[PDB]
Amino acid sequence: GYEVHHQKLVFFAEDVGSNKGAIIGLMVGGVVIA
Amino acid sequence: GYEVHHQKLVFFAEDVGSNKGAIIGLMVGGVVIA
Amino acid sequence: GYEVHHQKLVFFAEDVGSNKGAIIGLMVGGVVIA
Amino acid sequence: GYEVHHQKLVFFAEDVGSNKGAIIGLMVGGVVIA
Amino acid sequence: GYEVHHQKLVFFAEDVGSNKGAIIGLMVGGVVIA
Amino acid sequence: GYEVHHQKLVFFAEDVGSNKGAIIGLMVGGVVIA
Repeated sequence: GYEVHHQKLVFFAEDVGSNKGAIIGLMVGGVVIA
Repeated sequence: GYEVHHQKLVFFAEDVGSNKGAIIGLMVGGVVIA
Repeated sequence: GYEVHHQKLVFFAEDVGSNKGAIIGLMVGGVVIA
Repeated sequence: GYEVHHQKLVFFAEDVGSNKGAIIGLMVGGVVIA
Repeated sequence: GYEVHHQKLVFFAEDVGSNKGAIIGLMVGGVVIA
Repeated sequence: GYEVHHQKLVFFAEDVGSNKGAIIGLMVGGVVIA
């Protein structure tokens, strides 16, 4: 008998403002210029 | 007997404002210019 | 009998402001220029 | 002056045979039973 | 002047055979039973 | 003047056979039972 619950995963937990660049949460491969 | 529940995954948990760039949550391959 | 719960994983727990570069949370492979 | 080219991303580069389960390349959310 | 090229990212570079379980390349969130 | 090229990232470079469990390459969050 097992029980897994209430795990929680966040990437940004605060409002982003006035961005002008490249804000990515998860990136597999690929290039970013900024 | 198993039981998995109430897992939770967020990428942005705060309102975004005045953006001018590239805000991506998950990106597989691909280029980004900003 | 096991019980795993309430684990929590954050990448940014504070609002980002006035960004102009490359803010990435998790990056597998891939290049970044900034 | 920038130049990005010839990036390449593969998920399975070899022929699959005699499958009987769940072969997924990329999965966001969602459950899999097999 | 920059130049990024010929990056390469693979997940499985060998043919899979006689599978009976759950073969996933990339999985964000979500449960897997096997 | 910069030059980045020919980077290479593999997860499985050998054919998988007779699997019966959960073979994942990259997993963000989420549970696995096997």
